[PDB]
Amino acid sequence: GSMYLRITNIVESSFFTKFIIYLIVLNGITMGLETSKTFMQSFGVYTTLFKQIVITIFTIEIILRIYVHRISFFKDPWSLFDFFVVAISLVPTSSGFEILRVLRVLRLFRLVTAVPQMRKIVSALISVIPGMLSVIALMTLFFYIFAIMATQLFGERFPEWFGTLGESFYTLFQVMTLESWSMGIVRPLMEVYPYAWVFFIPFIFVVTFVMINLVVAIIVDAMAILNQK
Amino acid sequence: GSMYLRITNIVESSFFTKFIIYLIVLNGITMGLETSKTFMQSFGVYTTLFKQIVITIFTIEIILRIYVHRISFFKDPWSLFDFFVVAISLVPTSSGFEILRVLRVLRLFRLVTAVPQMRKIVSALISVIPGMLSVIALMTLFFYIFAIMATQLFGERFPEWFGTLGESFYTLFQVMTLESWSMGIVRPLMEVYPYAWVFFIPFIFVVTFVMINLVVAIIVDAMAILNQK
Amino acid sequence: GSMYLRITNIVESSFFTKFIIYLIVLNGITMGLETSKTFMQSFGVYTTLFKQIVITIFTIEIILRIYVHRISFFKDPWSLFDFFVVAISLVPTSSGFEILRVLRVLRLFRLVTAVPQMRKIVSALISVIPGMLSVIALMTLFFYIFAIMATQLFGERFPEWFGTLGESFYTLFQVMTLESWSMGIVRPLMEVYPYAWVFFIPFIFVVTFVMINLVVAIIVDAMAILNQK
Amino acid sequence: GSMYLRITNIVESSFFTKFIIYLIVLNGITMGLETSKTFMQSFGVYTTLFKQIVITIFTIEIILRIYVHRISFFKDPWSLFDFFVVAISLVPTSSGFEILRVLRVLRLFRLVTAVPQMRKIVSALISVIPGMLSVIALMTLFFYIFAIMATQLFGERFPEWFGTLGESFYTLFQVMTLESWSMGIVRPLMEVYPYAWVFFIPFIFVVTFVMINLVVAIIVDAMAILNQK
Ligand SMILES: CCCCCCCCCCCCO[C@@H]1O[C@H](CO)[C@@H](O[C@H]2O[C@H](CO)[C@@H](O)[C@H](O)[C@H]2O)[C@H](O)[C@H]1O
Ligand SMILES: CCCCCCCCCCCCO[C@@H]1O[C@H](CO)[C@@H](O[C@H]2O[C@H](CO)[C@@H](O)[C@H](O)[C@H]2O)[C@H](O)[C@H]1O
Ligand SMILES: CCCCCCCCCCCCO[C@@H]1O[C@H](CO)[C@@H](O[C@H]2O[C@H](CO)[C@@H](O)[C@H](O)[C@H]2O)[C@H](O)[C@H]1O
Ligand SMILES: CCCCCCCCCCCCO[C@@H]1O[C@H](CO)[C@@H](O[C@H]2O[C@H](CO)[C@@H](O)[C@H](O)[C@H]2O)[C@H](O)[C@H]1O
Ligand SMILES: [Ca+2]
Repeated sequence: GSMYLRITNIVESSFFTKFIIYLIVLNGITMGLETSKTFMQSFGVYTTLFKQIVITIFTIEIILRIYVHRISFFKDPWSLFDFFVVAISLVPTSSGFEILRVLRVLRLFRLVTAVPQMRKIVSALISVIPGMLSVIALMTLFFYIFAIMATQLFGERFPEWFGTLGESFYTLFQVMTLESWSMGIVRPLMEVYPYAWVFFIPFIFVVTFVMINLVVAIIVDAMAILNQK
Repeated sequence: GSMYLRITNIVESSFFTKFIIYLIVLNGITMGLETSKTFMQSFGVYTTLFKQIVITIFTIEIILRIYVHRISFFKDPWSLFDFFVVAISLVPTSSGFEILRVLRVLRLFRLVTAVPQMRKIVSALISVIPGMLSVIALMTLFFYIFAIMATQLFGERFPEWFGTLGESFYTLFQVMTLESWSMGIVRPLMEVYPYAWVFFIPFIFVVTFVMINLVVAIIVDAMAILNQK
Repeated sequence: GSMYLRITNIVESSFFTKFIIYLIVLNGITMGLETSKTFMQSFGVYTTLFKQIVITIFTIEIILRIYVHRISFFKDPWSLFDFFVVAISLVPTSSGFEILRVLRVLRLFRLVTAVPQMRKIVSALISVIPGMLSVIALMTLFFYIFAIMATQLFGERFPEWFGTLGESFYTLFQVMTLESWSMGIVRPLMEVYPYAWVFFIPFIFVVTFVMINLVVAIIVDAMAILNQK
Repeated sequence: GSMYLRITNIVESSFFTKFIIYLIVLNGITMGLETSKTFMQSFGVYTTLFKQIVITIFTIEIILRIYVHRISFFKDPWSLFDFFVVAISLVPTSSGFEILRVLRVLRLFRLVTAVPQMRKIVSALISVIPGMLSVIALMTLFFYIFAIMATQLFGERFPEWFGTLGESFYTLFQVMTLESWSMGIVRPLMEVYPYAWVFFIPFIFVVTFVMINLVVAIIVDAMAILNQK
């Protein structure tokens, strides 16, 4: 169309995409100030008014660029994200949870979508994630199995830490991060169950070894790429 | 045999091995629910009945596939494991410790045996372990030597941490993981023995250095393999 | 000039640059003793007298070598540093903050400027920093976004940790370092907000993954250099 | 000599060196039991008698093999070690400190000297240490500079942590290991000095970055060796 091409050379234009990047950064400062109580008592109104100005601007633009690109728009990871955070954003406050108001703050991630240098590095990081899946598999299972013995051994006498399969899952996640694993968990346990270290000193070893391998794994696969290039 | 070949094309068949993978996952959910007290009051019976249905199914199948494969079955790492967790499983409750009931939960690791993609990655992880043996050697010795001085210096005045060669071994294992090493151990010690940091700041250095090397070691040996391939 | 060349073969001479390296090390021992209260009661005077002897010596030499090298001197990173720590040093005590007196202690970093082997390794370390910028970018943004939800969710009931966008930034920096993240932060939170782990167990994962990549990233880029050499 | 060659084919013989490896392991078990109080009340005598049997055996053998090898013996790292732990060992108890009795326990490291596979890996680990010297240099200096400001800023109001240049050095060593750096140090400080995070959040960054580089450094230098081989 003699206009469909005038609409595309608008949307696909630099100024338009660079414009909503200046409207991203102007909004991220606003979210920053809006947490201030002092700022909110004075400049609260402008702000909440400013916040409606943008959301129609984006719904304008999410409408424009979904028209420009029709059904291709919907098989794009970045675009779908922009659709699903604007959508999230459009449903208003005091309806349902208000946790959605705090989730609205995800729309800042658009700056990663809109900025190419940023979508590059995010594609790097995600490019890594298929290779580690089998380890994440094995690993999840391993946690599962130990959550179950740990509950079965300790949940009745240590209910804050092991009375639930999830309570155990969590504590175990923490012990893996080595976070007060001894003085705060294993050591308190050996006051009652004195051979508790048999369960944890092995558990630490396996998940640390598995981690070390997971990482050497990334570093070797990052290397097949260099020699191949 | 005109049947030994009908028994092999059963056992070695996809549906049969994929069948006991669906009987693995159905059992792992059951172990999950069985930790719940609510679930156990209602659906306890079905469950404990379900648990006997499987164990005869596996002892059926561990019998079948030990017949199909005779004495080869017994020099296979995965198969031996399946024999030794089913065996563990067959001895019943309220005999000996009941810690064996919690050890029964190891039979979930069959999912790593039955799933090829999973036995692949487990063979990777174990493939690594010969190379690090000399470091694990040196390392064990080093811990040993320090357990002995640490007991000899601190066990009489700090018996929860150093009165035993093992008590020391453990605390030292913990200090290596940097887990409250200072605010919870070395610092409390310098209230009595003020030059205790002479023992620990060196000890941290050596075991951290040895670890860093152990890891660079894995990463270099993972590299001889790439250029060789 | 028949003297400009006699001034250059002084400044650019070994003995002159090696001289102010012996005047660096003599001064760093002095700063060391000067923290002692005993030393300061006796040898305080000599010392504070000694400290004025050097600062005129350096302002002598910073004047000489800025003359020898005119405006080239001012586009050199090491030289500019030497200018800006001597300058810092020249403004005296009891004027403004006295935090500048503690900042005077930065002039020890001249030993890294004056010693080539040392400016080599510092140029290595800084040589690394362009490549990680996009990750430091993404990363800063990510922290920002979570500071804002974390304040919005927890600052009213946990003001020491989340009542400020910065208070949150800090706590979050700490949680990233895994430092009492559970027993000291997330666990205290679940006494009031029981699904707080939904915010933190994801947050730990993302920033740990991003870190692992940041590091594998350094190691791969250090490798393009070897094959290229 | 018609005997100097009979003395060398003794010392240099397998059985002789393998003999004192069985006398090493028999002694290391003895040190292990000797920490037990029960064992020492019964079998104490045998033991302390056993301990004199070996020390003359080694002084026999350290005499033999210093004769076999004359002055070459004294420029060998492993041999010198064996001389200097036996020497340490020969001076008896209740003279000077008794800390030397606990230092006698170092003679177990002979097992690393006597076992080739073990002296191999120890030579690997030490082979690494020249390359990191410039970083250990820079690093020591950096710690030094911060010890001095940290004392100058905090030692008067926090004397257990910063009243000494060494007290500071230690605390700083601990903060580097991230060990309760926040909840136990920086956080307690901001109750008095509220912009203390300006000193520590930078300090953590620099020493973590320097560490990451130190390690990528080992991994790259371990790689020049592979392509060169
Ligand atoms: C952008 C999308 C991101 C999707 C994220 C995908 C999840 C990836 C899982 C990686 C994170 C696992 O979570 C984290 O793993 C590290 C591995 O460094 C482990 O952490 C522990 O062991 C490793 C051993 O290698 C050490 O490096 C680390 O210092 C220690 O704390 C813990 O298990 C946990 O802190
Ligand atoms: C599937 C079978 C598995 C068999 C397991 C074989 C055991 C292998 C030993 C490796 C585990 C040693 O146990 C663990 O080692 C790590 C090394 O990362 C050390 O951990 C500490 O030092 C290292 C330095 O490299 C850091 O990476 C780590 O963050 C820190 O906590 C501790 O010593 C201990 O937490
Ligand atoms: C000389 C000038 C220096 C300029 C400094 C530039 C800043 C560079 C940023 C690197 C430092 C980031 O700060 C530090 O990052 C490490 C990454 O190891 C993270 O630390 C955590 O995760 C990583 C996972 O890789 C683990 O290695 C580490 O043991 C764990 O504590 C934390 O986020 C923080 O402790
Ligand atoms: C056999 C002789 C041995 C001689 C020993 C020579 C000393 C070598 C110095 C290396 C040890 C430095 O001491 C240790 O360094 C590690 C680096 O992993 C740092 O540790 C911290 O930062 C690093 C970042 O890389 C992380 O890997 C680590 O999990 C974290 O705790 C600390 O600074 C200290 O725990
Ligand atoms: Ca900790």
